[PDB]
Amino acid sequence: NFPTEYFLNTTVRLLEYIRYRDSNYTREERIENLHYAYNKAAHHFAQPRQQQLLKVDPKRLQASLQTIVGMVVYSWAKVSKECMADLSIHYTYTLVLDDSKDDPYPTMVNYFDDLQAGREQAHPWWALVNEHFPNVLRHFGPFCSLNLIRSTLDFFEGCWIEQYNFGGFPGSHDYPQFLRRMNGLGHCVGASLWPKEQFNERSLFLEITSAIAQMENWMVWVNDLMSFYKEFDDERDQISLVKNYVVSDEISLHEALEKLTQDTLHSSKQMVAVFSDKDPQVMDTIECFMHGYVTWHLCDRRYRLSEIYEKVKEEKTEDAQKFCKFYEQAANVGAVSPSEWAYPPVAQLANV
Amino acid sequence: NFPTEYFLNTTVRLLEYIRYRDSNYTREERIENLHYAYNKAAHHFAQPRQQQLLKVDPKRLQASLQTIVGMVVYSWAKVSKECMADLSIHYTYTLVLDDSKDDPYPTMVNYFDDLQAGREQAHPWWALVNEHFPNVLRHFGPFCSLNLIRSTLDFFEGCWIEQYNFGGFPGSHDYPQFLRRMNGLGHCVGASLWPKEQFNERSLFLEITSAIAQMENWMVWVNDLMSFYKEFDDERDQISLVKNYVVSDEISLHEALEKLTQDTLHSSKQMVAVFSDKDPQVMDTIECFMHGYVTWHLCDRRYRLSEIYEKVKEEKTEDAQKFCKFYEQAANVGAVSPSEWAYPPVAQLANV
Ligand SMILES: CC[N+](CC)(CC)Cc1ccccc1
Ligand SMILES: [Mg+2]
Ligand SMILES: [Mg+2]
Ligand SMILES: [Mg+2]
Repeated sequence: NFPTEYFLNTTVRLLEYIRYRDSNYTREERIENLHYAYNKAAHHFAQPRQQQLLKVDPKRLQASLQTIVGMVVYSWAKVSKECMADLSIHYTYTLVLDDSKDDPYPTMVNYFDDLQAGREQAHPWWALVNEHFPNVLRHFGPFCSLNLIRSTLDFFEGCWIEQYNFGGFPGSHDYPQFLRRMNGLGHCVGASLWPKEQFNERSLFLEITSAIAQMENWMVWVNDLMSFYKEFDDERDQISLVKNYVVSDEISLHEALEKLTQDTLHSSKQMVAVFSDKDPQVMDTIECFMHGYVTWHLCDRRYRLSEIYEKVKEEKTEDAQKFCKFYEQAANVGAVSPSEWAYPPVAQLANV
Repeated sequence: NFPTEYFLNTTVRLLEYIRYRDSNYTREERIENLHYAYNKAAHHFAQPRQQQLLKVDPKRLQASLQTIVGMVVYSWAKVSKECMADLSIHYTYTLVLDDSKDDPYPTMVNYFDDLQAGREQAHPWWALVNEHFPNVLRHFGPFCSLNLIRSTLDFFEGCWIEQYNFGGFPGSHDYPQFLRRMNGLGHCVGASLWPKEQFNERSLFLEITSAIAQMENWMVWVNDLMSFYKEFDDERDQISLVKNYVVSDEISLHEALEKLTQDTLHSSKQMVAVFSDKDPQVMDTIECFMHGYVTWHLCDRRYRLSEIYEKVKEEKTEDAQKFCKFYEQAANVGAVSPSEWAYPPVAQLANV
C-alpha cells in the first residue's frame, strides 16, 4: 500500500526547492561518455577471472553495470572519460554486493592477517575489488584515496549488517543513521568527485573535506527519498532508513517520511549557503553532481519512477502536476536508448 | 564566565539516568589490573623498535599510557587481564598520534599499494600499529575485528583533518558530528567490549551491533561533556565538538553546550531503555562500562573535576551535594595513587 500522493508532496518540495534543472552535457556528449564507460567496464567484467569469481546472475550484472555507468556519467559530469569508466567498475562491484546475500563471516575470519601479509582475501569480492582498486585510486591524491578506501570498507560492513534484516530495537534512536551512514558510500562518492588531474587536494583540502561531510547526507537522503518507491515491497530493500526510523524511533511511516524530507531540504539549503561564495570550480562540480544525480533517479530502470508518471499522468493535483512537469524535463535530457551505448552485452564479450 | 551551576545539574542528571552506582569491582582488584596492564604495556613501549619509531616525548608517553590503562581497566571491567593489557597498548598508540604534527601526505601516497602488497607502511605509526594489531584482534571474532580495523583507520584520517585546526565553514552544520565521529574511535570502543572468549557475535549480533551504534555517541558525548571544564579556557585547543558547533552552526557557546547536554542525556536514557531487558551478561558489560568510564573521568587528574568538588563541597544545594555524593563514591573506589601500580617508568625499562 505505497502511500503515493504524499510521495509527490515530498518529491515536489525537494525538486522545486533545489530548483532541479539538469543542464550539464549535450545529447551528443552524454552518449560519448555512456558508451566510453560502458565499453571499458563491460570488457573488464567479461574477463574469465572476473567471470569466475564474481557470483552474479548474468542478467543482474548487466542491469547493474548499466545503472552504474548511468550514475557515474550523469553525476560526475566534470571528470575525465577514463575516470568515469574506472569509477563505473568500482561502483558496479559495490552494487552487486548491495543486492546480494551470502554470509561473509566464514571468509572474513583471517581478513587482517592475509591483509598485512599480502595474501589474496578469502572473500571473492574483496579479492577482485582490492585488485582493481589501483585503477580508481590513480585518479586521486592520497587523502581522497583514504576516503575512498575507508568508505568502501564501511559499506562492506553495512551490507553484512543488512543481511539480518534488522531495523533496530525500538528506542535505539541512533541505529537508523548509524546503519545508513555505513552503507551509503558517502565519503567514497564525495571524495571521488575530485580527480587530481583537475583538483589539488592540498590547495582545496578544506573545501573538499567540507564537501565530503555535507554531501554524505545530501547524497544518501535524496536516494532514501527518490527510491522510497522501488524499496517499498522488496526483500533486502526491506530494511531502509525510513523503515528503520519507524521501528527504532517508534513513529508512523508518514512522520518518518516527513523527517527525511525536512532533513533533505535543510542539507540542500546548507549546500548552497556554504559553497556559493567558495571557489567557483568546486561549486560547479557540486552543482553538476546534484542535478545530474536527480536526473539519473528519474530515469534509471532500477528506481522505476515511470510506474508513477503513468499512474498520475491523470490525477490533476497541483502536486502531481509539478511531479510530472519535472519527470518530463528529466527524461527529456537524460532518457537515452541503451541501444546507443550499452553494447555489446557483457555476456557476449565473456564467451570470446 | 562558566556555568558551574548548570554543569552540576547536567552532571547529576546524567549520573542518575545511567544509575551511576556501586560496582562490585574491588579496589584490590582494580590495582591488580592497573598493574598488569601498565606492566605489559610499559614493557612493550620500552622495546627499542617501538622506542625509535614512535615519536613521543617520554614524559607525555608515560602520562598517556597511564591515563589509558586507567580508562581501560576501569571501563572494560569484565574482560580478561590480557585483553585490558592489549587494548591498553592500542589505545595508547592512538592517543599518541595527536602529538604528531607531521603531514601524512608524503607517507600516505602509497598507502594502498604497499598494503595490498604486504610491504611495511611508510608512516611509522602505521608500521607499529598494524604490526601490533594481531595481538589485539585475537581477542575478538571477525565481525568485531572489522569494526576495530575500520575505526582505527577513520581515526587516522581524523587526526589528518585535525592538523588543519579547522572548526568548519559557517553554515556547514554537518561538520562537527562528522569530525567528532571521525576521531571518536566509537566503533572501536563499542566493538572491543565483546571478547570472543566471553561472547559469540553470531548469537548476539543485533545486541552487539546495536551497542556499537549507541555507544559510539554516548562515549564521545560524555567525554566531550566532562572535558568541557578543562577546555573552557584552553586557548590552545581551538577545535572541540562544542567549539565547532559555535562556528559551524553559528550559535552561542552556551547554545552549543545546550546542544551537547540534550544529546548526552537523551543518549543516556535510551541506553538503559534499550538494554535493561536484554541479555543479562550483555547489560552488565554495558552497565559497567558506563560507570567506570565516568568513574575514570571523575578520578583522572587530567580533567581537573576535583577543582569543582573543591568549589561546591559546602553549598547546601541539591545538585551541589548530589554531585559530591557521586564524586566521593567514585573517589572511594577510583582514586588510586600511581605509585601503587605504574612502575617502573617506561623510560627506565628502555635503558635496561
Ligand atoms: C553511491 C551511493 N548510492 C547512490 C544511489 C546512494 C547512498 C547507493 C548505491 C550503493 C551501491 C551501488 C550503487 C549505488
Ligand atoms: Mg545499499
Ligand atoms: Mg539497495
Ligand atoms: Mg535507498
